[PDB]
Amino acid sequence: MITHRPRGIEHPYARSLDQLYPAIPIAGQSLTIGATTSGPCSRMRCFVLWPEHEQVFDMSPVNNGWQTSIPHLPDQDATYYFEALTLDGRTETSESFPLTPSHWSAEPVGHIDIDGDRFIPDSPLWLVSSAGTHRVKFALRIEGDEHVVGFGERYDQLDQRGLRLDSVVFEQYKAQGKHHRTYLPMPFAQVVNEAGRAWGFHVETTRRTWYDVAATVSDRILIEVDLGFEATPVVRVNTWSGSPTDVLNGFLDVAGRPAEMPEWIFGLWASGNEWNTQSLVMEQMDRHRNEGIPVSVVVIEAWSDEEGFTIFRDARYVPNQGQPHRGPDFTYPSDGAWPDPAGMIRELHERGIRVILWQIPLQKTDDDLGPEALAQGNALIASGHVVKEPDGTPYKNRGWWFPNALMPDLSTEAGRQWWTEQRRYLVEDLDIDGFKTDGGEHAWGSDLRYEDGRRGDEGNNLYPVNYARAYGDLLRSAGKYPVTFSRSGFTGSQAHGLYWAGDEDSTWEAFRSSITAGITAGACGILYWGWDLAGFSGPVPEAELYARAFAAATFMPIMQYHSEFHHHELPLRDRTPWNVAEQTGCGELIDLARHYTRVREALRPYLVAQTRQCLQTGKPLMRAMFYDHADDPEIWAHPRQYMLGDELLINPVTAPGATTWTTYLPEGQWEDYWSGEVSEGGHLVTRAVGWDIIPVYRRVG
Ligand SMILES: [Ca+2]
Ligand SMILES: [Ca+2]
Ligand SMILES: [Ca+2]
Ligand SMILES: [Ca+2]
Ligand SMILES: [Ca+2]
Ligand SMILES: [Ca+2]
Repeated sequence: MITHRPRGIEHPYARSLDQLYPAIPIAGQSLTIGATTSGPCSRMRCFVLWPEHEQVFDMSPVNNGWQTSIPHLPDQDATYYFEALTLDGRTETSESFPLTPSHWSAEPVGHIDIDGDRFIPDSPLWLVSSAGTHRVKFALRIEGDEHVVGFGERYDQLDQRGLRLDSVVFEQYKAQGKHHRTYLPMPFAQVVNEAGRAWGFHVETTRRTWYDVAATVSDRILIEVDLGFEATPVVRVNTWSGSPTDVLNGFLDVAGRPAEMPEWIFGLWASGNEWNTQSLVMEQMDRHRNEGIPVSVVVIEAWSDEEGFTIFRDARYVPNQGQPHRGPDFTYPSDGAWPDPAGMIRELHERGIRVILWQIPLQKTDDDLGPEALAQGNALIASGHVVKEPDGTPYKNRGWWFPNALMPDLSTEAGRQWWTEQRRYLVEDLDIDGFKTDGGEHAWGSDLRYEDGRRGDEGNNLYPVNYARAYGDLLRSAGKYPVTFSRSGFTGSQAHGLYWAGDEDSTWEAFRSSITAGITAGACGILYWGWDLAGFSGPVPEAELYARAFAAATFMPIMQYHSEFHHHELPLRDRTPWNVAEQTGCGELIDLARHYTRVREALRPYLVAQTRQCLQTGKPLMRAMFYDHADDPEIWAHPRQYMLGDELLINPVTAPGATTWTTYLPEGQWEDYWSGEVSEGGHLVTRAVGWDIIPVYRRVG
């Protein structure tokens, strides 16, 4: 048969072979039409039936894909279908499809609800067709000396002026900066002038938005907003003006504010994907203690049966028909991977170490799953708490990873409770302290259905927020702090846990991007941010990168090292200070880790006090220079320096081979953190940078 889906697979940055391009066709522009056949064919034609006449396009094979294209789409409603000739001589015919071309209209088709003096009253254009209103474009005025920071966590640069981007939740495996994508976008930005005054805007939607930040038109920010699948709309844009902090507070009052967290989150976080047994985890905790490099948190990723992510590997039990288990249902074999996980957690707590387990908002369904995982999947479907396709069948994951897995519907309270109740015993009986809520970007399709009533056009970006919220609610209900550790998010994520910068290679450029990611995230209200120090993918980072990264991480909200799965092959890829030292031949790394972890400990009373102030003032912890020094234009030339709370200025050494590093100090007096040497602000200072130094300056109070 012939397959054609006008919107295709709905990958946000890629087209499939069986769709229209653009998906919402526009009169006057080219339209590419694609289709696939299940079997091999010799010919394939596309018939387009306009009101007054017909047209036949003889399609060409592409890479069983077929394609044709119309150079200049006429502004008329039509009908189209495909016809193929199979190799054995059969004529195959598709269903009929509608083609309602849109055009941009300056009529008051809808209303943009917005205040402030930057909105250009005549700029609104509505993309309309006989079928509805699909998107809207409007413009905001920007002045010559203005800088634009926001749109969530960004990996390319601090100031987004001169760039074109969008806000859509997406999984970009590595090189996020190079591709200009992110796991945690937000349709919001603050605009700051060189006199220190600011304004900001928030498009109040969870649908996709695009931004042309004075890239095409030098004095205009062009904003494009998706209006969704059920196409007289009202688009609400919140605005604020005042100091940079007033603008961020305005947004947080609508989005939500960071939650309170326990002190233990500020110690060193240890993690390694290949720690897949109780002995492997404990071997590393024993080495931390033996080397005098204390950890406060251990994250275990490869802890479960790798099928349902609900039960420790090798645990024995009477299987369930998809209902939740309790602590006592499990017997752990002494020769197994986890002989006494309760005992591990108990011993680690006595040593002052908390435990965090990995999760994914997906339920595998494939070929070789055991009866427990298949049952758990069928009970999920049967409960009805699953994201569904338009036809009411369960949504099957369209990504290459976890192919065809189901997605729990975490949009309603009942849905969240059904998924998290399966994990309650981990918190209540085994006593774990939190979860690494990885993923959340798997929902593609504007016509998916959620139990909250929203369709995919709205629910897909909202998904990671609901996901983090679900686990935070579980933890709260079990008497604990809502410590979730996530990578994806959207507006509203501010109120749900902690965040890390995602997956990257062990490179200098990635280190530079990570800094930008943290600062830009802080600027959108993501307070508790961390990253995989020195990168988690590929061969271990060279000694110098590890050293510089470890030092930088020491002066960031969440200090954490992690390593990617590598099939337990040689050589060992853990990002432990000892493994990196072994592999690189640089013994000093262990002393450096000791040195900075000692500094981290001495810094914990400061981090705790500054976090209290951040919650009261609304300011970030990992803080861009403009929050406190916006009346000083020179800050913009040093976008990778940042404040850590009110008192410390941090400037990570991000180049290989540097023996000195230059830092720009704003007005006031500054004190060298390591030597006590006092410098006068308002100029550049050069600091010698042996590996046991990262330029840090404290305001003289
Ligand atoms: Ca108008
Ligand atoms: Ca049972
Ligand atoms: Ca004991
Ligand atoms: Ca992962
Ligand atoms: Ca590499
Ligand atoms: Ca308060």
